[PDB]
Amino acid sequence: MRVAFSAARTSNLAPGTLDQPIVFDLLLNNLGETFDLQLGRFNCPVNGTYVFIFHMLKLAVNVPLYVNLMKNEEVLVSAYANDGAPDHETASNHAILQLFQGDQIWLRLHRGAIYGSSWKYSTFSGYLLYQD
Amino acid sequence: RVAFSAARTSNLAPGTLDQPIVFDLLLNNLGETFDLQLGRFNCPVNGTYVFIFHMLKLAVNVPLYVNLMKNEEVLVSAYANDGAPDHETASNHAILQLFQGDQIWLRLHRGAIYGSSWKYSTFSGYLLYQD
Amino acid sequence: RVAFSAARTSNLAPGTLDQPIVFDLLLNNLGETFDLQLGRFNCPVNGTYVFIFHMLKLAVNVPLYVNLMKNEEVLVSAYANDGAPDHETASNHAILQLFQGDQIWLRLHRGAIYGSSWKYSTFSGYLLYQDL
Ligand SMILES: [Ca+2]
Ligand SMILES: [Ca+2]
Repeated sequence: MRVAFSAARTSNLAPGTLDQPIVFDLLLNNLGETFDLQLGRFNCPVNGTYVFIFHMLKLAVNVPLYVNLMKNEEVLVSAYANDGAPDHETASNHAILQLFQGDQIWLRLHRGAIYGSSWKYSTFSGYLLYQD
Repeated sequence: RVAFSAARTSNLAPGTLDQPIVFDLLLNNLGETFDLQLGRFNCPVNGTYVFIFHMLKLAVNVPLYVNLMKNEEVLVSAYANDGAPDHETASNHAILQLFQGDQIWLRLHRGAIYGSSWKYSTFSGYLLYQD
Repeated sequence: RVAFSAARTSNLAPGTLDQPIVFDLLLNNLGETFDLQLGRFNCPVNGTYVFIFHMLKLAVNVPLYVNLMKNEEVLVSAYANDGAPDHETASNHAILQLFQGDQIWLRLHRGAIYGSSWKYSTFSGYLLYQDL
């Protein structure tokens, strides 16, 4: 197939509660129309091997940033960022995994808050490497 | 078939804002689309492309700001700073539909970049899907 | 078709400099390249390969230095340090032409790597273009 998305935050995301989905407000790309910006979720259209990458810039405040890459309800990989000045800092990670159709991939803001601007520091992408 | 991977092996500390990040070592250039002296990727065919970069800043108390550029537009950005002062890494990625002739490059908005033979500061891109 | 994704779920604080980063779980191993106990990717066919890694350091004031190695050579490197001390992330990537039999692996030059069930410390690679 052909599946690829790239989303960014152009405004701050500061959730009321812990463990909320990171939703996005700008698509850089949505080849295959698999990503929903308003839920921040990737909906796997076909069984195959997929790559995901994300970079999240934290607010310059004295709260650490914890981000999980989620597969449905499971933690796949996580990222951490914190600076005590306080300064902005970047939580990043990646994953390559076999998915089944209907699987949902998303970013969970476990703790902290994420910076957004037109310069788009905070990003989330994925694509299909191998079908099957 | 398109893929490049470039590295900085000596420091880049321009003095002024908004300079192009030029590279002095190619780890890869399948398709010969990257100009080292220019630090520019020249899109050879319409398609979906992936880019990734990691920039290590100098151990100085001036923040590092880097933009991934599409032609003259800022696409995604990265920030890094530590007040100790210590080295720190500005990184991001993007997946984009490009048209032939489009140019992708890194802009050093502010700050300075560390370069050595161990190659901390890198920039790569490749063709995901043709058309 | 080749792709692997590995993570560390327990800490790695070797003792000696320049030790191989070994992993304890594969998130994927399409093509059954890469062995867990050595932490090495065994190139199965001539071609172009992409590698990416994220290493979270222990919160100690010893800097983390990581090398991506091709056989016995340093390809690209990552650095992370925070003087608080706080956890921090060493990350990099590379795209390179390989020959079959070439070995790709991560070297812990200095420092220590954090591992937990949340998987902050990861290493993946996949085949971009096979050489026919
Ligand atoms: Ca950092
Ligand atoms: Ca810091």
